[PDB]
Amino acid sequence: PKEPEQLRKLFIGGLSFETTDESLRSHFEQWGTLTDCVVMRDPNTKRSRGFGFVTYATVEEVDAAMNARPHKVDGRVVEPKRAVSHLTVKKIFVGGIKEDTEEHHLRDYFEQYGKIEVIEIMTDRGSGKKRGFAFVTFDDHDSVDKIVIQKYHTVNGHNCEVRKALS
Ligand SMILES: c1cnc(N2CC[C@@]3(CCOC3)C2)cn1
Repeated sequence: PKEPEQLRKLFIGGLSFETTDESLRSHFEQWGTLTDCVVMRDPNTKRSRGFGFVTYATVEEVDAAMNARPHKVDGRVVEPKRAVSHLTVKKIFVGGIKEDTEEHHLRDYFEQYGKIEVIEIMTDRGSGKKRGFAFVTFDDHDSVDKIVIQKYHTVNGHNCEVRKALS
C-alpha cells in the first residue's frame, strides 16, 4: 500500500541556479529513497527556474526531510514545502470541539504536529460561554500542512473539522 504520490512530494523553492537534478538528488537522498527528482528549467535556455521537486518513497521520509530544515543546497538555503492539496500559514481553525474541550486537550494532540505558540479557545463575547471552536498557531507552516491533509482529527472524543486559518 503506497501512499498517494502527491503526499510524498516536496516542492523545493529558492534553488541556486547551479543546482542540478543530480545535486538536488544527492542532497535530499540523505533523508530517504527518492523516486523522482527534477530541477525546473526554461525550455529554450535550459537555465534553472530556481525551483524543483523531489518525491520520496514514503510520507515518513518527507517528514524526515522537513524535520531536517534548514536545508542548504549547493550553498543556498532552500524552501521545501509539501505539494498543494500553496497557501502557507501557521494557524488552523479547529471546529466541532463543543463546550467541554480545554486547552490541554488541543495541546496534547496538536503538539505532535509541531511546536505550538498560541492556543485560543473561542468564547462568546457576551456570555463567556465556549463557542465550540478554537485556533492553534504553530511556529512553522509544515505542522499545518501535515494537519490539513489528514482525513480525520479526533480530539477529546470529538471528530473535529480542521482548516487553514488566515489573517
Ligand atoms: C508549495 C509551494 N509552491 C508550489 N508550486 C508548484 C509549482 C509552482 C506552481 C507553478 O509554478 C511554480 C509553485 C507547490 N507547493
